[PDB]
Amino acid sequence: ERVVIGSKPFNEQYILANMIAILLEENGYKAEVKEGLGGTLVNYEALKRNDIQLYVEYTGTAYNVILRKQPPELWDQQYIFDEVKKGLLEADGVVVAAKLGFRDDYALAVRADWAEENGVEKISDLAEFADQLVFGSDPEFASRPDGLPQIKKVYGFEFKEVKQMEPTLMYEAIKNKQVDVIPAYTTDSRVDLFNLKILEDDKGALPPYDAIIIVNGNTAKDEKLISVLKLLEDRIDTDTMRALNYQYDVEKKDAREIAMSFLKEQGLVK
Repeated sequence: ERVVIGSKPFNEQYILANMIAILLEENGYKAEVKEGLGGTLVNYEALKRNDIQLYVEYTGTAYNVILRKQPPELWDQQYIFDEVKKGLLEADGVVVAAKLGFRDDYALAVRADWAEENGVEKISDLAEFADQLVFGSDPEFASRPDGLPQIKKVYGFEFKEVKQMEPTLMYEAIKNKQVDVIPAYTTDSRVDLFNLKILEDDKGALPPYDAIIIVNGNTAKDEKLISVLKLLEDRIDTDTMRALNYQYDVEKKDAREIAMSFLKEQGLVK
């Protein structure tokens, strides 16, 4: 019957899940979006359970949070993709249906004037100031293996204080000085708007986060359903995701409207 689509609680997740729901519905499936079902592992366990049949995950997240693989020497796009696609399949029967075409990385962002004034443009530079800095995390970055724990492993420091909040509130919080550092999402143009400087990950702590549609094993045997999903393969580059996200967060357009209008524009619907 219905193909239920999971989502983590932020812009592109609501947009992409809705975009997949409209496509599936144009091709004769009933679809339902569970917006903001929970974080990565709540969604992944839902997926395993078949409470949802697919959602949009990221290679680095799959690699580190879901599969708990050990970080390699150097992060390599293709290596992480292949290890994720093999590891999801072999471990849980989960299938990468599609690579959407964009990357949505975690990247440490500070207020741009603050880093102008203090001579800071890499993460290893934050070491001198970390004990003075308030980190405003999204719901996951603080505790997950590739987050603050990885910053401590590689860079050797931790922050004065850590606050946790919904992902979309990070941007306001660092604009309004309630926090001083955030794990910004690189597909969020509020990084440019609010005059933040994403810092260089100079020791290569963080993996690439390439966006993928993942589908549970049983849903993936439906070859039609998979071919509908592949209509989105390499269809949204990073710039396009940023612009679509901009529409949602800044211009406050509805997620579904954004998705439908993208899909009309691409010749995929109507």
